[PDB]
Amino acid sequence: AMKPDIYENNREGILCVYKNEKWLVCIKNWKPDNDIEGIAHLEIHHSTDEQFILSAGKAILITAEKENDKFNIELTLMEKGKVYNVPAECWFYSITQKDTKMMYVQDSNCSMDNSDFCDLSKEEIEYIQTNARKLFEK
Amino acid sequence: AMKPDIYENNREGILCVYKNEKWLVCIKNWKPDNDIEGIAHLEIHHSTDEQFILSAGKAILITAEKENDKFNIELTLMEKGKVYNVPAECWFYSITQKDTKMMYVQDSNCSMDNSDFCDLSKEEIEYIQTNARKLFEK
Repeated sequence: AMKPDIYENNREGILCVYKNEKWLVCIKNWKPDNDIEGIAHLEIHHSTDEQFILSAGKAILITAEKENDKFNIELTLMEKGKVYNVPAECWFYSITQKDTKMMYVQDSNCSMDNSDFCDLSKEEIEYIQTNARKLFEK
Repeated sequence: AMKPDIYENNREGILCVYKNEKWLVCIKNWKPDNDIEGIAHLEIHHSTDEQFILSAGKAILITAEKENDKFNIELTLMEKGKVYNVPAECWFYSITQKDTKMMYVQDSNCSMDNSDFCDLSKEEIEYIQTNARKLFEK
């Protein structure tokens, strides 16, 4: 009998583990631009929703809207056992710790042709750091 | 700023939480036909692969091939932090405990038009129960 395919990621950051012509599934470990000290930019997908599932450790999901040239920011502490969805055209990013692991699901057309990054300002980074420090412990 | 959509399942069995025209994401809790005592049939998807992610508790993924009228059975103890894929046309089912929670991803065309169930025989159920009892503790 055939076993299931079994996927893991022991590397920094993201490893895509399953892809077909419709969706993909990635396992994401800690990487510097998700560390509380390294938060510097948000991402946006113009053409796909994305779901996130926390597996190990703690994580916060930043979501934002861009108003003029400034972000209005929300922080959501992720809970193990829940699924989070960031709809297309919503800015987002993660804050994670060295032992954090999460999985995400999105459309398999993962060219950056249909996504973008944007830098956060200095006040925005400090604002996120101040509140995320606290939120990680709540 | 918009929050992410936040999904949970506190009910028995399966709750589909995210769907689009390509994929869906479900959260599955314990239900009797996944209990070690309740294992009675396997499932097969003819047209979709499916990925499984363990969130809480313990779980075993049964995979099988059908040879004549009997199943050749494999058991895989799931690990938190890994992703498991059951390709289309592979028989499978889960064995879970009352506090188990997992998520799964498959094609959003989830009619049973393209899937089937098949009963396990008496020897097959006893065989799975004997080995799964042990495997849950390894």
